[PDB]
Amino acid sequence: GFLDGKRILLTGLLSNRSIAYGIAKACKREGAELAFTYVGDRFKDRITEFAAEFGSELVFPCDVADDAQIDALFASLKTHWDSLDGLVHSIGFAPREAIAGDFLDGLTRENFRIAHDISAYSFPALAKAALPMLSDDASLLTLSYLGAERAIPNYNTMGLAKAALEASVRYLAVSLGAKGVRVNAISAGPIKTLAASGIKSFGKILDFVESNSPLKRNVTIEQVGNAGAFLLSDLASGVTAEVMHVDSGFNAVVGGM
Amino acid sequence: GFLDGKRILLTGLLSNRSIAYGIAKACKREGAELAFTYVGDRFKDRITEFAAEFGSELVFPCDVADDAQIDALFASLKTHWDSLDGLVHSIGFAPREAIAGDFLDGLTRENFRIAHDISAYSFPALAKAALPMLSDDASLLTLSYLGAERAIPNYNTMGLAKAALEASVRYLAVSLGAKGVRVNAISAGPIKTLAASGIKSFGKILDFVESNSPLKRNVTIEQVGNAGAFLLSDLASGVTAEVMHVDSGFNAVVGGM
Amino acid sequence: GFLDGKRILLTGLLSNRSIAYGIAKACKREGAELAFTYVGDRFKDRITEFAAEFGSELVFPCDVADDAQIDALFASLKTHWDSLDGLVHSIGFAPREAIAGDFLDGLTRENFRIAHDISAYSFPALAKAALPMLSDDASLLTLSYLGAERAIPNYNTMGLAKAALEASVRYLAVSLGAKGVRVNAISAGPIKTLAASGIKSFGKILDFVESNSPLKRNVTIEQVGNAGAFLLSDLASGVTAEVMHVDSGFNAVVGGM
Amino acid sequence: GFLDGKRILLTGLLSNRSIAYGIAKACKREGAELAFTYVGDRFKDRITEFAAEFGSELVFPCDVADDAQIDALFASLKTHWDSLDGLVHSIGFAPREAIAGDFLDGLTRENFRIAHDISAYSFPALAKAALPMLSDDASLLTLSYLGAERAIPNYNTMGLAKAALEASVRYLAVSLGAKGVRVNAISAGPIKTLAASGIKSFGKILDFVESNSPLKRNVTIEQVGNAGAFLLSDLASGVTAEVMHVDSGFNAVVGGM
Ligand SMILES: NC(=O)c1ccc[n+]([C@@H]2O[C@H](COP(=O)([O-])OP(=O)(O)OC[C@H]3O[C@@H](n4cnc5c(N)ncnc54)[C@H](O)[C@@H]3O)[C@@H](O)[C@H]2O)c1
Ligand SMILES: NC(=O)c1ccc[n+]([C@@H]2O[C@H](COP(=O)([O-])OP(=O)(O)OC[C@H]3O[C@@H](n4cnc5c(N)ncnc54)[C@H](O)[C@@H]3O)[C@@H](O)[C@H]2O)c1
Ligand SMILES: NC(=O)c1ccc[n+]([C@@H]2O[C@H](COP(=O)([O-])OP(=O)(O)OC[C@H]3O[C@@H](n4cnc5c(N)ncnc54)[C@H](O)[C@@H]3O)[C@@H](O)[C@H]2O)c1
Ligand SMILES: NC(=O)c1ccc[n+]([C@@H]2O[C@H](COP(=O)([O-])OP(=O)(O)OC[C@H]3O[C@@H](n4cnc5c(N)ncnc54)[C@H](O)[C@@H]3O)[C@@H](O)[C@H]2O)c1
Ligand SMILES: CCc1cc(O)c(Oc2ccccc2F)cc1F
Ligand SMILES: CCc1cc(O)c(Oc2ccccc2F)cc1F
Ligand SMILES: CCc1cc(O)c(Oc2ccccc2F)cc1F
Ligand SMILES: CCc1cc(O)c(Oc2ccccc2F)cc1F
Repeated sequence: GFLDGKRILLTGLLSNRSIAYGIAKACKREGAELAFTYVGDRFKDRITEFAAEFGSELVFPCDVADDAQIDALFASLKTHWDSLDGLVHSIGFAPREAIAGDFLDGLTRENFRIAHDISAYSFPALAKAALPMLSDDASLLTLSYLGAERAIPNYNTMGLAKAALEASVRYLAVSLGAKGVRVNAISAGPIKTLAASGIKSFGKILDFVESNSPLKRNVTIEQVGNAGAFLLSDLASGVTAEVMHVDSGFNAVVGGM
Repeated sequence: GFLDGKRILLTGLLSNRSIAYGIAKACKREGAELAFTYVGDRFKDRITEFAAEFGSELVFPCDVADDAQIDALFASLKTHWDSLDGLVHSIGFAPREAIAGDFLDGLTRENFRIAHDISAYSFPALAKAALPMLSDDASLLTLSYLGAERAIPNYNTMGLAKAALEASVRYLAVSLGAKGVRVNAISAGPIKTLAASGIKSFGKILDFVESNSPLKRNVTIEQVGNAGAFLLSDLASGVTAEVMHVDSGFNAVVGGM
Repeated sequence: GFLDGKRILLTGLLSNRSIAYGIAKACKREGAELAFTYVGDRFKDRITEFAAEFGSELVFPCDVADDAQIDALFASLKTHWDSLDGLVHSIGFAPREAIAGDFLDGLTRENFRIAHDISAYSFPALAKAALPMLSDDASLLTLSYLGAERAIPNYNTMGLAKAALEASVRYLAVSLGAKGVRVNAISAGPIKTLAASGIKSFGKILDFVESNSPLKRNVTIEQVGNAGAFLLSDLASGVTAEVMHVDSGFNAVVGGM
Repeated sequence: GFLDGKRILLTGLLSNRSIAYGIAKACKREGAELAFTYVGDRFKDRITEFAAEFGSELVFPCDVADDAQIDALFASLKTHWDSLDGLVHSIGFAPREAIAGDFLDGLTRENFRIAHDISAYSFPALAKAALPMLSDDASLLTLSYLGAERAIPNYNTMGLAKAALEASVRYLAVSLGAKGVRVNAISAGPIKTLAASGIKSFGKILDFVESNSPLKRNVTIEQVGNAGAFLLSDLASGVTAEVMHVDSGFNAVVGGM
């Protein structure tokens, strides 16, 4: 495949519905070697089995809230991999009151801090910690949502963070770019995942996108996965600092009328 | 003038070079009543001199890092003003290492937290605390920079925060729009202010903009001030969720070639 | 007012619902001297009556399809006005089939050509023709629609033209900028005007914007007029190459959910 | 490869430097069957030599200025291929004066017409003529330049056309999307090609992008080609109405400082 011999580290794999699972599925198909992260202990078993499904024994704990676990992630990884060809940042979090109802009702300094700490900052943080072992033509990838560009109901505080996230894509790309490293994001359309359940009217978003997107259909983790594998590969060696929409074209229209 | 009888609260006035001072001059010229904030105690005297310069006795302390000072700002203001017609958010801060040199060099979890806390969160925080006394056609205004939209050298962590800020503009507009309140931003060009001294090689950006911007000239706080007065006034009652470029058109070109 | 002594030529005044009529009124209110254009002979009486309402006798024919009338427009104006301080391009046209139903169904080489000829080329065409008598800090203004940025139902071929138009703003601004001239556009929200009747299901868009826009209301030509007057004035001297949304914030959200 | 059994029609292949050659080059590698177009007779021999290099005998004349040749193109193709899985629009033209020096100096109603006729209209025009034989999951691709988004020196009238083109991408995606067809564009960075020679100071742009783009390097037709092959394949079935930047990240920075 077009990722032969590339070693890629995936975060955010939580279930077989997770976006990170779809990307994983595609990277494996195209010849990648995979390593995974998890947060919390009880999940050690499930992720090790996910890793086993993809022919990997390489699983590491990493709660991006802790500086210690981040540094420790790549110290451990260096003992297995001399270098890293790809990193996928598929992580997001917000206190549910901060992603439900009115934007201001759930706005607190503490909810703001956490959403940005976990959903935005953690990406260049992981980039910084991996830099000592990144290959010369490595590729970093994160996941964003249209909610950064425009105000979407219920997304609220999470839209602020993703705007910061998409900005870090551009700044990371400049910083790591001279070395030949690429940094991009996929702005995925709505997909039913564990995190999605935290969004109050998620079901309303799904039907609307299915109805109004140019392709008249929602996206799948297979579609996001192929797009991700592409950006992680040398096929996209001319592409960096990009926010690519894989949302059946929804971002480019005004639907509902 | 076109702000007659409008009561506007101004933050971020620190010197006669500050952007908030330019807006203040224009608002007063157009007939507004002004109130000002300061941070720290030692600054209590200077802002009063500036406040008197605009025919005002209304000064209140507000370090937007402290939840308490924010709430007290509008409780104290409420004893003087029945309602609030305009709010100007002219606040910015980042640890200087986070706005100097390489993006990752100055990237630390704590630098990220602070820049976003002060430069982004503080805007909707002030909006939420002010909400009880905002008029039907009140107008909130914040200041941004092109560094949120594209990667500009040295702007670094502040670019991430400014991206969140511009996103908060949109979500604020949706939340407060139903009540009739408008929320906008000016993406201002480079102005040599106290804050400007914190961005290393600020001088090259000024030279570059003066040379390559369509109008072949940098902008002034007089110009940004007039632009602010427009947005705070009933002249712009059809304008909300907007990021207005006041940078002699620089954002719209690829200069240097 | 803030247009004292400014001489402004307004095109596209056809009725008291026209956007150009709202702009004229705001410009007159703020102290400008006005001149108007019309297309065809029959309309000569109609515009002359409109010009009198604004204390003007300066009316000139100009069908922008004809190169001759454009050059002749500013030859005639020159005999009355030594210089021109503002020019408003409120012109648009396309065969109705090209702005009805499906995009491809109404696509013909000729429909494409005309839409772009009248709605796009005529703006920089008039700019070029006016330059010999434009003042040092003159201001050019055109009207666009969100249909340039994103695909809107039934707008179709007109969306292509508006994208060219918004591009012409940027290239014009660089071209005319060294002289000190500013060039901007207003992206107006839906307004019930004569041109509006050519957009099938215009009413559906009106209802949708009123329901989903942040301010929960459609805009008026008075709001667009004040915004236009601002951009034409020296209050906006730091503003060029800008496409400013005056649409109650509709552009910044994903409505319907 | 990942384009096995897909039949793709390529336009705009003129030399071994052409962008269309890089795409052809990638599509064949990935298992596609190719057919090509040429314009003028004199080039008939040359393109057949190219088509043979990619194992094809299918070559057809098509000057996209003539409605007749467009219709005839897909009539002839229909005799060899029952269906079409891919269409590549790699076509552009403008009078040399309209892409040289000042924007207004080279502006004529006629130069404008030609640039928009060939570089913009010709794309959805070909899409429409192909529609009767497009596969259900076929994929259309065009080439654009950053000059549509921002004002670039010397690009001038061509930037307007490319802006209309990028809009036609969005409206096409909606029109053809219900059928399952995808429409995208690649906004390519500078490539030294035959068309490139029409832009004064092409080299000045090359030097600047290599110096300021995040990857500190210009792009190649191989890189644009792989990106093109991706979008034409079912790997990007979740991607439509997209303008993908393949320019080493240049669009995302403010360079020169
Ligand atoms: N599913 C969608 O509709 C959708 C759409 C657009 C973007 N996204 C983005 O995709 C990414 C993945 O979300 P998903 O929908 O695939 O869901 P998911 O809920 O299965 O995954 C979210 C992941 O975040 C991880 N995470 C949360 N807090 C963490 C922390 N402190 N440290 C480490 N990991 C932490 C969890 O372990 C989990 O695997 C997120 O960034 C989300 O914003 C999702
Ligand atoms: N100067 C420029 O070129 C420029 C360009 C674009 C945007 N901006 C933005 O304009 C705004 C004002 O900057 P300026 O250039 O006028 O500068 P200035 O340095 O004179 O003012 C900055 C203000 O921030 C305030 N501030 C900092 N930390 C604070 C805190 N914790 N709590 C409360 N207030 C705090 C200071 O009191 C000061 O009044 C900022 O938001 C800045 O991002 C500036
Ligand atoms: N009404 C809206 O909802 C709306 C929204 C966004 C933008 N606009 C823009 O507003 C402008 C028109 O304002 P309006 O829509 O209120 O309409 P209007 O119908 O009153 O004006 C359209 C004008 O175009 C002029 N015109 C048409 N063909 C012409 C030609 N060949 N030569 C010269 N003039 C010609 C007509 O004389 C008329 O005055 C257009 O540029 C249109 O794109 C309108
Ligand atoms: N070269 C670059 O740096 C660059 C960058 C961005 C976008 N582009 C776009 O890429 C496309 C191809 O350009 P290129 O640089 O690969 O160059 P190229 O000059 O080799 O190809 C241009 C093609 O246009 C075709 N063409 C022109 N007029 C035509 C007509 N009337 N009918 C049919 N075909 C016609 C020619 O056959 C030729 O193959 C163009 O659309 C151009 O806008 C080029
Ligand atoms: C609306 C589509 C969408 C976007 C997400 O970022 C998303 O992921 C999160 C949402 C809120 C908080 C944390 C997330 F990871 C889930 C989702 F369904
Ligand atoms: C355009 C250059 C520029 C941008 C700013 O946002 C700016 O304002 C700040 C930047 C960093 C930290 C605090 C600021 F107020 C100052 C300045 F000179
Ligand atoms: C949908 C909102 C809208 C936008 C226009 O550009 C508009 O103006 C025109 C539309 C089609 C043809 C000519 C026009 F001036 C009218 C209108 F109602
Ligand atoms: C500056 C990058 C660039 C863009 C083009 O569209 C391009 O192709 C053309 C340029 C002008 C006129 C017709 C073209 F096809 C060549 C080129 F070098």
